[PDB]
Parts: sequence; C-alpha cells; structure tokens
Amino acid sequence: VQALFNEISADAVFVTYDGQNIKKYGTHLDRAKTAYIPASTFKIANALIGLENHKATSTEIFKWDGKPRFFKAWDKDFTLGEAMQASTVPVYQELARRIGPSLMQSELQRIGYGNMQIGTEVDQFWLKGPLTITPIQEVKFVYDLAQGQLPFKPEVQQQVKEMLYVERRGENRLYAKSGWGMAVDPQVGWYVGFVEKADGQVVAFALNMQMKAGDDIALRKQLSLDVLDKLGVFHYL
Ligand SMILES: *C(=O)[C@@H]([C@@H]1N=C(C(=O)O)[C@@H](S[C@@H]2CN[C@H](C(=O)N(C)C)C2)[C@@H]1C)[C@@H](C)O
Repeated sequence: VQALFNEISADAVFVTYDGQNIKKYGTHLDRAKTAYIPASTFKIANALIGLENHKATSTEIFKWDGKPRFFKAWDKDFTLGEAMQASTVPVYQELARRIGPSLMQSELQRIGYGNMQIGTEVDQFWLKGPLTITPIQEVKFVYDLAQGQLPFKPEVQQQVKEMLYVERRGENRLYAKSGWGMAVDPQVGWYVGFVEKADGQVVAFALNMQMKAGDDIALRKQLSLDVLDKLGVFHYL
C-alpha cells in the first residue's frame, strides 16, 4: 500500500474515518491537516444548502442555454444528481446564484464547512478561494452525510447521498465525489466519499493529492479504489 503510492511521483494522502478513528496513508501525511480549495467536491455542500433552503429539487432539470461550456460534456441538460457525477460547474453556479451570497455564507458558517469563508462572489469561492478545507474535514463531512448527522433535513441528506451513488458491488455500495482544482497553484486533486459495506459498517475516505496538467483524469479514482481494496474496505469484484 505504501509501495502503491510512491510508484508514482505523487504527493498524496488518503484519509479514512469509521466514526471514531482517523487513519492516514500515503506519501505526504501532513496534507491531511492542510487546507485546500474544495473545487468540485463543494457540490456536496452546494446541493445540501440548495435543497434545504428550497432553492432546487432533486428532480428539476437544469437545461442547457445553448452557450458552449468549458467541456462539451457539459453541453446538455442535467438534474442535480446528473450534474454531480458530471461535475457540471455551470449547473451548480446557477444553484449558488439561487442561494445568494448572504445565505450561502450563513449556511456554510452554520454547518462549519472548512474555514467558512466565501468572500464576495457566490459562484467562484470554491474554485479559487477563499474557501478552503482539510481532508480530515472532508472525511468527517461526508461521513456525517452517510449517517444523516449533518445539520440538514434527513430527506435532504438522503437525496444528496443518492446523488453520490457511483457503484454497487454485491451488497456493498460506493458513494464518491471527484475534484480537480485547476485555477490554483498547486493544482489539487480530490476523491472523497464513503463505502456502505455489506456487514453494515460505513467507512468514509478522502484522497487528496497534488495534480498537474498532464495527469490522467481516472488516476484519482483508480488510486482510491486500489487503496480501498488493499484496506479490505471495498474489494475488487
Ligand atoms: C471540479 O473539481 C472540476 C471538475 N472535476 C472533474 C473531475 O473530477 O473529473 C472534471 S469533470 C470532467 C468532464 N466530465 C468528466 C467526468 O467526470 N466524467 C466523464 C465522469 C471529466 C472537472 C475538472 C470543475 C471545477 O471544473
């Protein structure tokens, strides 16, 4: 497992949380206490705040306006769950604008997300600062989501949970959200979520690593599933 991490030149940390103990793995363990921009992983909080404050529903279709977006994959209609797995930023920037800077700021402070700072721009704060979060805060945030213990309505947490559902492996279920912050130096890579194992135990996780332009998109998820197999949390099918 240690040999897996330094097989790359990757500066990475992998955090796990079972509700009582944080475990750290990787090449750079101090990354777990270091704050980084959430990037696309903020969509979890964005979706929670939007649904809790009745600014959107999990069945609403955010239609494309016809203007080309940063990726052509984003040039289509999305629900919030579809936009979550596609990481469709323009759909969640529209959600952030429905929420507004003052409610977004008060809600992120209410739930204690990261450093609870958003600045002035309601559709940019998670992509270039000032909002930052540590990987330990990320594992605990998504672990609380898995248990329905976040300061949100129970049906709201359930809806966002199903928005993160990415794989069923027998009676085991993987929930995850990827992130790549490219508008910061250095670039940050996230892979955050939890596994609902067949025995009933929940294990949250968060990969956090340095990234650069050449990196393959699939590397973060590959690395996380690799480690999860080695940990015994999520064995390959
Ligand atoms: C969020 O961190 C940024 C987005 N995160 C991405 C990522 O984690 O892959 C990409 S999404 C990109 C286009 N859709 C593809 C995809 O996820 N699938 C085909 C499943 C990859 C994007 C950089 C966002 C802030 O730009």
